Amino acid sequence: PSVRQNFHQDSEAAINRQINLELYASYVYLSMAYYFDRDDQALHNFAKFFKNQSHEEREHAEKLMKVQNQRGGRIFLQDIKKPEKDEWVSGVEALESALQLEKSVNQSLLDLHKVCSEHNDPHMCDFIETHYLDEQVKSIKELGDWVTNLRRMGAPQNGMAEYLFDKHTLG
Amino acid sequence: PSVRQNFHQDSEAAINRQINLELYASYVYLSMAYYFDRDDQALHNFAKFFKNQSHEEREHAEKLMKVQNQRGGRIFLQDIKKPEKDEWVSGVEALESALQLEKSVNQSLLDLHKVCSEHNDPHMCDFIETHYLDEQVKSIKELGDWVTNLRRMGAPQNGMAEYLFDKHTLG
Amino acid sequence: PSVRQNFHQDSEAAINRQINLELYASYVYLSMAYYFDRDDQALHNFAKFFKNQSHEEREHAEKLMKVQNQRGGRIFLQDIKKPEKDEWVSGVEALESALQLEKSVNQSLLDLHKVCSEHNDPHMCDFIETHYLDEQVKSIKELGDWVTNLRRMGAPQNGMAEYLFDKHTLG
Amino acid sequence: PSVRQNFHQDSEAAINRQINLELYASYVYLSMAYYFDRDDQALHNFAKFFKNQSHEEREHAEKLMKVQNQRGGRIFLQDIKKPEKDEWVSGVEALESALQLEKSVNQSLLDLHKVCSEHNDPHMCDFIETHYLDEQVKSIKELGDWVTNLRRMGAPQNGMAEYLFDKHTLG
Amino acid sequence: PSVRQNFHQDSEAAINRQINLELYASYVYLSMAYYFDRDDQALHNFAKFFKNQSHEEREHAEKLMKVQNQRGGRIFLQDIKKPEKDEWVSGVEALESALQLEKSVNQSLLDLHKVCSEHNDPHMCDFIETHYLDEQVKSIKELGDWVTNLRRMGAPQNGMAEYLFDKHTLG
Amino acid sequence: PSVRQNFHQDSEAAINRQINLELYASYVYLSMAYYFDRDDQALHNFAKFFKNQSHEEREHAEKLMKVQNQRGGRIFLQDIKKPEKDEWVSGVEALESALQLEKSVNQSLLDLHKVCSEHNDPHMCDFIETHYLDEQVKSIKELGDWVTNLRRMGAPQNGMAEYLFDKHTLG
Ligand SMILES: [Fe+3]
Ligand SMILES: [Fe+3]
Ligand SMILES: [Fe+3]
Ligand SMILES: [Fe+3]
Ligand SMILES: [Fe+3]
Ligand SMILES: [Fe+3]
Repeated sequence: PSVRQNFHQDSEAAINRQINLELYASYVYLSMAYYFDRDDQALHNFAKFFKNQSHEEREHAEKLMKVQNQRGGRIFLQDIKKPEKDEWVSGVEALESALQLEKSVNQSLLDLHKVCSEHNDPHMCDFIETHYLDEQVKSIKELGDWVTNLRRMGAPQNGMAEYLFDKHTLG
Repeated sequence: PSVRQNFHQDSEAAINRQINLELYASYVYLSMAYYFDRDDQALHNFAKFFKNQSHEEREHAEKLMKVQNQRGGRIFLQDIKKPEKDEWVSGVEALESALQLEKSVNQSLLDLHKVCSEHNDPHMCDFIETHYLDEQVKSIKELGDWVTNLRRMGAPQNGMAEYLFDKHTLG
Repeated sequence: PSVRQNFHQDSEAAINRQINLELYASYVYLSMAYYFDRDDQALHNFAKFFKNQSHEEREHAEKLMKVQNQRGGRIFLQDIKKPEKDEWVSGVEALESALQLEKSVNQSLLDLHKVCSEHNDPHMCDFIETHYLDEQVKSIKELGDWVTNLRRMGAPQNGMAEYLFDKHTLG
Repeated sequence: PSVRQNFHQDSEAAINRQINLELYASYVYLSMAYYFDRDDQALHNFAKFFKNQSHEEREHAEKLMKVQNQRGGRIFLQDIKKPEKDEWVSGVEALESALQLEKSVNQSLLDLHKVCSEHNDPHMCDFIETHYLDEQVKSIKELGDWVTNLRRMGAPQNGMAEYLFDKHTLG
Repeated sequence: PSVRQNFHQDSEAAINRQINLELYASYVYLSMAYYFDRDDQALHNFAKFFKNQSHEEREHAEKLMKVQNQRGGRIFLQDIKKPEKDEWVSGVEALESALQLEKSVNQSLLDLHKVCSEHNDPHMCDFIETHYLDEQVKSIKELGDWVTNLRRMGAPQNGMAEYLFDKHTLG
Repeated sequence: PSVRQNFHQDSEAAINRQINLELYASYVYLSMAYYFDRDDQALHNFAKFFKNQSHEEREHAEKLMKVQNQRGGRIFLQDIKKPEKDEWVSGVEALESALQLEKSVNQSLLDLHKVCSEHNDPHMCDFIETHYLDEQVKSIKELGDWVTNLRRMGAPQNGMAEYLFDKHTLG
């Protein structure tokens, strides 16, 4: 591509991996959203939070697709794997699962940053710094905050805990 | 589920298939969108059309996920398969590929309607009629309209055809 | 200077080189702008694009002049060399020339980043990342997009191509 | 902490040092503010500038306290040492003292950046770049500008110099 | 100072002690604020209350610095001692600690009033009465109210107590 | 060119010389602007005046480029020579240097008018009269006014002179 400059095939390949992972995260969140939409779960603010997380992960993916094209890389999409579970058990356990997902995505972003840093690609390094790393830190901190509150309230055994958390923190 | 009533396992299973197909269509459209975002394609109104189609297919999927829960069915997600191509060749050829996709989705919707009709599920039949069948017919007609105009202008060999179509019809 | 801190003479010297290069780019763009203002060219939206690029390159230069003073460096201006051509031949060929200019400026910015990175000057590295690197990537991608469209339309031999591109993309 | 990821104890410890230093700077500025509030000094725009600097340094500290918690570090506060002087002698001499303070804070920030850079913590590196390094450069440049103007006017011996500077530059 | 009138060195010295104590209180509150900002505490309305208390104590200090200068006294700042704890254990226990702090500050204010009263300084006596004594009484009463409610709800053992108190009373 | 009429090659050549001179003046003013932006000069209203003069000289150049094309002449750009100095010593001395520059530009404009007048080109004569000659006279008078005020105040030896002039006349 006549636009390609200082853009290594390792960086290009790692961006394609990150694209698939962000789409994967979007899919996990979509699953969690409609799990709490079930009539036997019915925590609709949990559902709404997870649904919005799904749309945001989808935007995360598209911005990587955009920068791949901007730099002259070539997008190669892969299957979006179905999530590990069909049922997420409880509100606090879904959030704990989400925390592990965000930490895995974060580690993959840090690995992506290392690849671009090794190939002296400061455009990509700051693109990741600007658009992903602090977003990830904030998302992880928030999930940690929420898991702490839920567990301290006795969730999931305390049947009032996730109901009230859904009303107060998630509204 | 205590909400489940007049809802057959065949209908439930066919809804889960339709959910995956709508997500698949969303993924095909996402691929087409960023294909025309490439610096060696650069038909950004084609890209914008396909990007919006992707978001709409995603909404189509979520509404089926919603009605599955409303009726007491249980959502089972599957892998979202990557599209058949990585490159869609040209604007007119992508639209012709999109036309075949919409017709496949339409046939799967008609097959879904037949299943629900066989099990005398009028709620599901009218849900499909109201929210999907006319949308599908309109989408197919529109793609047919556009392919006709592009081919009559000589696309893709006429290099001016997709450029002007992108400016006039897709703006 | 009592403000100077962690600011190496290599970085200072490379900033002065970048200042002259940005001014040079401004001058090339000014030349291209009034070339298409000629009565025997008369692509006034090409002219207007290039004129605005010239003013923007001038701002790029002034921001480097500002950061040189902020860090306690000392500005040393050099001749602004006249462009390589007096005539840019055609709209598509001027844009292809502009693409090569932006890539040269981009490489000089990346070289500047490497100098500041070697001397562990994170203020300058992020100043370049924040204000120049993504701007450069976007400018290169845009020029690539436009050259692709023009050449696919047959420019410059197709006399309708640059006229219509001037009306649709450059208006 | 379940949020902690890629966060080294050296970085954590250096953040705690920076927190105390920013609070220290806030305290120095508070001292300078009410020094010029004295009836035998009575340069109230100097006082107002220094008072606002004190509040800003306090915000600088709190943002480091925030990022320490975001990353799962643990805040350890230390005594805020009283400033080196009780009396700052004159407007120009206080600003010269402030310049040395900002340069010391700047060097501690650069040392903090080096620690995080050594441990490949790009989140912290860009957090420092985004929120502190350019702020520091601008603050140092401004103090340098002002000291130059005051000394050229003959401050503090010229009794009119700090009075007029207080009215024109500090209003 | 030519402004000094009816202003005893004992009063001056006691004002300097009160200044340091108000700054100390500000520092204790800052510590409490970011303690509940921890991911393993995450009572953000507790954090926000304590953060605002910290800013208010800082204003309390500055108003004493102002009246010291107004009367011709001379400000002598001392170290701001770090708080007694790094961790405040729980919401109710932090508020109980805050109650003891406010009572200590209140007793120091009453001792300050006695000094000024002994030296027949009615300006200072009414300055303390107007700006500090009723503020202190209201702050103590409020903390007492809140501790009563928390303990009656079973805090900290009842994991729901501080969560709901944070939502209802502290929002 | 089919638009060329009553337009002599001497006039055309002299316009190209004037274009380069106006760009040269723009460059001198840019140098002066960031000279007073130095931390050891820091007369920011001098800097702002000179910066605006630079942009205006650039407009002067572009209007000559425009009229060259309007008349069917052909623009030939030359190197923009760096200014004679890197440092302009003081505010009053920079303005005295600017005065000599404006007088040189004025003489070149008068010489240009004589060329066009000799070739009986009344369009060009009135274009110069309308757009340049009175602007030049006003700019020279203003610089003369300012140098008179600065020198009468004792600039540059009187350190208060340029500071106050920067605040009163240049704000
Ligand atoms: Fe993400
Ligand atoms: Fe669909
Ligand atoms: Fe540039
Ligand atoms: Fe600071
Ligand atoms: Fe207080
Ligand atoms: Fe001029």
